[PDB]
Amino acid sequence: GVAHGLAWSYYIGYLRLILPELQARIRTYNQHYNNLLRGAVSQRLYILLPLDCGVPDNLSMADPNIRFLDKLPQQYSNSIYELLENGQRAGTCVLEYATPLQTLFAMSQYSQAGFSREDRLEQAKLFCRTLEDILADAPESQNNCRLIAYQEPFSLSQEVLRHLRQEEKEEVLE
Ligand SMILES: [Ca+2]
Repeated sequence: GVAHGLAWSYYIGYLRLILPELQARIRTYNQHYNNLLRGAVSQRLYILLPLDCGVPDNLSMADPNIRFLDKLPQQYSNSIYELLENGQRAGTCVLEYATPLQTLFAMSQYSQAGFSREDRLEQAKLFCRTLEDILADAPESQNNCRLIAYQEPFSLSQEVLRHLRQEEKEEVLE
């Protein structure tokens, strides 16, 4: 399955490289988002993994409750989103799509690949599990990346908020 190489390439070529400085980049931004308004950005990188492999070309968040707030400054392109409930801010995080799913989607439309929609879903799930396994075995790169994988029959904003609130619960325990 292609998912093994996709997961390793994404980790080795992207996640391994941004994650070390991410906590410092967010902590530095929180030295301003605190005094300006009163929120705080979560410290983990949240990666959206829609198992139907639907990734918007412009990489934006369609959900009106996932609202672009700011670009995160350098220490490349990482966006901070506000998660809304009833039009009010309920959380703030760095959020982006797992771009290797775009490759899986394109393979499923490339008939010479012999790669069906059923094959695509299996590889998307295997990509999630492989990347989760890599991240769990990783050093500092590990502890600050969370995969949000989902299948649709659903509120994406509520699913991200579930993860953010669980991150806070774990924070206040030791
Ligand atoms: Ca505590």
